[PDB]
Amino acid sequence: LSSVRYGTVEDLLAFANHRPQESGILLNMVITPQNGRYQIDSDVLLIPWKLTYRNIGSDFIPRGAFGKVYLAQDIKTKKRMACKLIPVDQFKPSDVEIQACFRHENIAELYGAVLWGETVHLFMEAGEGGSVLEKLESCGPMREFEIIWVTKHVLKGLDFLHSKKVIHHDIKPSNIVFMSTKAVLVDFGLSVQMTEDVYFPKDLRGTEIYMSPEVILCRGHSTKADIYSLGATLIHMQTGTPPWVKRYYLYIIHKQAPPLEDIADDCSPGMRELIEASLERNPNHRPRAADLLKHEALN
Ligand SMILES: Nc1ncc(-c2cnc3ccccc3c2)cc1-c1n[nH]c(=S)o1
Repeated sequence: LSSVRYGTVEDLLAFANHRPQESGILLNMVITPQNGRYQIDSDVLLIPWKLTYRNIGSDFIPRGAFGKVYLAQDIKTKKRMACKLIPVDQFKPSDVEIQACFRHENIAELYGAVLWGETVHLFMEAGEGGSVLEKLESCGPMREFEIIWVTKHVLKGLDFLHSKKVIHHDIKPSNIVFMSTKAVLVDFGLSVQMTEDVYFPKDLRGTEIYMSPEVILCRGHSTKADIYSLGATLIHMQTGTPPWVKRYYLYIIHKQAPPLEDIADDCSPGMRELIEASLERNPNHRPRAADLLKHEALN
């Protein structure tokens, strides 16, 4: 590939596994190339993100160390997309694989991938309302209704991913971004598709605070790992502060689990039953995303 052209998922995945010019594969017709190119200020305009609860704007949102998300607008279709910049050295096929193959209303759609210089630009669905972490940080504890609303979206994302035998591996407030009508799941960098009933990891993956005990133990886990992470995300959404942090992490988590003490006194018995169910230590006794959607607290 020497130019930016429209292609299939198979073309995108082949490019991902594979001189000042730009090359790449566009999956959605929303991204407009002109003469096998996609240049800034000529084809796409990089607009700032709106920090709703801060009355200011931001050119980009920092995502770890080897990631920054910009807000791009296709000058032709006027379509707003998020633009994630991942350097070639730190670029993994997992960053495109799940989003290219599996499309769902509650998974941020990958529109295209463009390599320019030493960085890979991933154009995808822009959560213009921001991340669940941004709301919590700028406002504090969320209201029970907003919690129920967001969770019903995430659970519909996870039920789909787990039906495809996929473990996200990083469900946290930071990876739940939202729009006016819905919330989408982001960051598939640590994602993995299960080949068997149990997944055996080679290294510890995820964010310590939201990690399940079975993940920290490294003996074996499944899609149930995401359910615990959602429970940990829920206690952060409910209290406004992440679990463990207030009381006190790998040693503390492997011994004490779940952090049921971190659940606020204000919490409703319905939501508390949902949070406690999702945080169940035994993965076998922990509910599926499909099961939790049927819970009284959500419906
Ligand atoms: N598609 C996206 N849409 C939105 C965001 C985002 C995150 N935080 C914000 C905070 C404050 C304001 C806006 C925000 C927007 C991140 C992405 C994204 N995709 N892949 C990864 S990793 O990040």
